Amino acid sequence: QASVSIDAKFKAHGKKYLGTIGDQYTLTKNTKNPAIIKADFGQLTPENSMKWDATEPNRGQFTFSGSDYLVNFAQSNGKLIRGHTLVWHSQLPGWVSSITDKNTLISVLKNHITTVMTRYKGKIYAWDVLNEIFNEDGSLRNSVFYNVIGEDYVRIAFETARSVDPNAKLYINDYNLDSAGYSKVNGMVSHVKKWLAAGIPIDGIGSQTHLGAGAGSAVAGALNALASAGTKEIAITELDIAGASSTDYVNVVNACLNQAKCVGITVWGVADPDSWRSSSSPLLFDGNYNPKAAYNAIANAL
Ligand SMILES: O[C@@H]1[C@@H](O)[C@H](O[C@@H]2CO[C@@H](O[C@@H]3CO[C@@H](O)[C@H](O)[C@H]3O)[C@H](O)[C@H]2O)OC[C@H]1O
Ligand SMILES: O[C@@H]1[C@@H](O)[C@@H](O)OC[C@H]1O
Repeated sequence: QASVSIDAKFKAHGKKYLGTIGDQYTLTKNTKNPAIIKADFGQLTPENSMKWDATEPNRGQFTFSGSDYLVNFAQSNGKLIRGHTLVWHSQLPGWVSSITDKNTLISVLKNHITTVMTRYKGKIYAWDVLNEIFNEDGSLRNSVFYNVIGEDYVRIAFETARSVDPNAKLYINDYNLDSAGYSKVNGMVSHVKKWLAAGIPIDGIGSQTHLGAGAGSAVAGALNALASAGTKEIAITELDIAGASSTDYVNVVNACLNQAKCVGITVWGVADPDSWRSSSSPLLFDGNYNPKAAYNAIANAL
């Protein structure tokens, strides 16, 4: 744990949280990881326990041991929770992707959203209702949901989520929304404008922000462009930067800090060894679970 909590410092500026991710293994692999999370971050996103493959491995049969643990840990430690993720084409059981009947798929989709959301009803700050539904060019990704149900799945997902748990912020999450002008950013903005105008309950847009070195500076304008979609809020949801330079990190923190709609930042991991992009040492704590320069830089920028 670092003495100065960047979550405390971020919140000091009116932001909701500066969090990270977790699950059983990392929360218990050593003493430092859970200690870091408790002392320096104020929110948690399950790294894998709430995905479709881990919650409903078989049709109508749910497995919540993993998710229960992550939720219980966060609730027990005053950490906000972002559920992740209800509808995605990746980490999706073959039983789902094989459905060819529209109504059957809609029934399955609704039951999955309803069961998963109902279980943690009132404990989730935000839910990534839909994840990565766009092609890089801004067009809708032809996933089973899109192919079988069509664009109406977007409405179905959000409306269902909205009624099941009216207390959670409903988000659409995606990566590569890292620079204003980018095709995917334009596709996200235009589609959401249309969906909001249609009455689809989309409270926020989540920008993953999985960056390469030097891409930090463009994030500010990206956030500015996303803000034009007209959602209640937006957030940096899965932050990591190859090289983990202080400049890149401070640029990203400032990008959110200086944008009114950005409610928070979630770094995709605590320490490098546990990073899904570990070879690039993209996180704020090193292999010894000690703060890196970027962590301190961030604290000093706030
Ligand atoms: O079951 C195993 C998985 O748990 C593990 O891979 C995870 C894949 O997702 C990673 O998180 C995603 C990062 O990419 C973004 O596009 C998504 O929004 C995130 O959900 C997570 O970090 C990995 O651990 O290994 C593969 C399976 O065997
Ligand atoms: O933002 C991540 C990035 O690495 C993308 O290219 O591949 C998976 C994403 O989640």
